[PDB]
Order: sequence, then C-alpha cells, then structure tokens
Amino acid sequence: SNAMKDKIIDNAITLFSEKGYDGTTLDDIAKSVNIKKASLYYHFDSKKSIYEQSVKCCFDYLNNIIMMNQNKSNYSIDALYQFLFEFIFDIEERYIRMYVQLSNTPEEFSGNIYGQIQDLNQSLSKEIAKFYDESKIKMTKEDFQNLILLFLESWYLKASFSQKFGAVEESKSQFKDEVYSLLNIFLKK
Amino acid sequence: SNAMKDKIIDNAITLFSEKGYDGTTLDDIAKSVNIKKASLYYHFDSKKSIYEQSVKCCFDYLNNIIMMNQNKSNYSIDALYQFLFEFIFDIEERYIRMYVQLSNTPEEFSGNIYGQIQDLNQSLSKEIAKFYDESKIKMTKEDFQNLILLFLESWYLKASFSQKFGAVEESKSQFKDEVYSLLNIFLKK
Ligand SMILES: [Cl-]
Ligand SMILES: [Cl-]
Ligand SMILES: [Cl-]
Repeated sequence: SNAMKDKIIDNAITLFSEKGYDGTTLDDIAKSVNIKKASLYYHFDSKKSIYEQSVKCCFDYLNNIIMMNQNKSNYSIDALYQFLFEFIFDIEERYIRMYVQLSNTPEEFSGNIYGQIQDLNQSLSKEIAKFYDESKIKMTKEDFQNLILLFLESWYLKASFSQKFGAVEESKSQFKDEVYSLLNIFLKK
Repeated sequence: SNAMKDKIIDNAITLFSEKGYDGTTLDDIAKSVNIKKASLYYHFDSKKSIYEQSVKCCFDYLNNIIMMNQNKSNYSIDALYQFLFEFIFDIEERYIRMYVQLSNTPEEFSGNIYGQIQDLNQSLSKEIAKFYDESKIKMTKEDFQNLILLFLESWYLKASFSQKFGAVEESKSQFKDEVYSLLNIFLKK
C-alpha cells in the first residue's frame, strides 16, 4: 500500500510513456492495479484527469533532477558533462520517454502542459547558465544556453529510441563522443 | 488495387502520425478512404502490415529530402542555409510526427525500425559533410557535422510538439532564426 491514488498514477506514467494518451485505455490502467474500471472513479473523475496528474508527476521528477544538480556540481566546464548525462540518462528512463509522449496530449488541454514545458525549459536554461564562463567560452551566454538546450533536445528522442530498441550502451557511447565535440566547439583554446 | 493500396498507406500515415499505432483503428483507416473495412484486407492482412508499410513510406519521404538536395545543391554556404531552411519549413508535419510516433510502436513489432532511424541519421550526416569547407567554417569537420545534426535532430521534437502546443509555422520561423544565429558564429565565409 498504502495509497491507491498514487499506485494508479505510478502505473499510469508507465502505460502513458509506452503507448501515449490515445493508446492507453482506462482498462489498461485498471488492470495494472487489479481493480475494476469503475473503481478508478474512486480516485479520479476521468482518463484526462489521470493523465494530467501523471504529467505533473513527470515534470516534478524532471524539475527535481535540475534542482538537485547544485548538491552535486562545482559548475566547472568539467561538471557540465555529468549534468547533461544525468538529465538524458536518468536512472528512471520512463520520465524522458513520457516527456516525448507529451506530443500526443489531447490538443484539448495543451495549455497547461505547454506552460510546464516552458517552465522546465526556463529552469534548464538557468542551470546551464551557471556553467557559463565568459573568459573560457567563445560565444555569448545566450548562445551557449541555446546551443546546450538544442543539444539536449536532440537527445530526448535519441535516448528514448535507444531505450525502446535496447541499444542503450551504444547510445551512451555516442553521447559521450558528442559532448566531447560540444565542449570543443564552444571552449576557447 | 495498387492505387488503393497507395491511398490507404498515405491516409494511414496521417492517422498514425496523429494517434500512433494503438490509438489508430482499422475502422479509422477505412473511413479515411471511404471503403468498407473488409476492403482493407484486399490489400493488407492486418493493422500491423499497414503500419509497417506506412513507416517505410515515411522513411522513403524523409530520405528523399537528401536525394533532392544532391540533385540541385552546389554545396556552398548559401546552399547550406537553404538546406537548413528546407529541412525546417518543407518537411511536411505528418512525417515528422510519424517519426516521433515510432516511440509507441508495440514491442512485438519493433521490426527494422531502429535500423531505419539510424540509417536516416547516417545519411543526413554524410550529406551534411559535403557542405564542409575548410576556408569558410571555423570548425573541424567532426564538429561541423555534429552541430548541423543537432539542429536537424532537435527539430523533430519541436515540430511534433508545435502541432499540439501553439503554431507549426511560427515554430519553423523561430527555430530557423535560432539555428541561423548559432551557425553564423562559425562562419569566416
Ligand atoms: Cl479505491
Ligand atoms: Cl545530437
Ligand atoms: Cl521566416
């Protein structure tokens, strides 16, 4: 136990991350905690409400990776890799897989979800900015932020794909080569 | 009928790109072309065959962007900006969304799909390399290919999200200006 509401939402994040909104059924969710479909209604009013709550949990998790980066980082150029690794290859891969699946959200209520996406981007940009050192980096702090953000954005899909298709070690190796190359691009010699 | 089979696939790409495999029904597909559902089986033996063939068509389309560029491009710096423009603006949204939807394919049908994902990346990288010019790009060829690849591969998820959350054309314009701003950093030209 002890909280059926949380059990449904934990199971739902998994189902949604694997099949997306349109492909995940209330029956799937109910089966996954061993209750009848109608018993979901003890905890939620709709499928859309189960999804919204699962999406909030997903953003809570991702935002927390960022917030926690300051207990783990001296913000040197060398610490930047560790940060980008932890965000793309987090112990629990369903969260990034879920973020990619947001692209299947009911266009109905994408406004709140869109806000969460912008908020997460703001927070990620702010964390990247702490690694900026004008004397070491041959571009503005804004261009450095945009570059690293796009680097991470290309990897969300690439990491989801490699997880889904069981090529994760090969993917981490490519990422390591690409971050090396990224540092080479922006570091003054 | 080869023409009907083609029309079924063309429509199924659209439907799949919207709701993915599990969220798309054979009924949906038949209605799209206004045929009885039994008529689907004249050309396919299952929903699985329609999807496989739709995914292949989608990669043919995406790979054809490169073939077209080979046919025309002088590979100048001007041609590099135009290729980036064409990738962002001229790739029809449904093919990008189909590509992102490859994320919720049932495991039982992984097929050759990851191979197609990796080959497209390989092919794009080879075409990008043709624009490298030591006299104009203040980069190693390695870093130039990686930079251009991150522009193109970050576009997939942005474009897929733009459909749900705001505006496809506004996103193209904003992303194009962003990518141009970053590329400009590396041009001696
Ligand atoms: Cl209950
Ligand atoms: Cl990348
Ligand atoms: Cl424009």
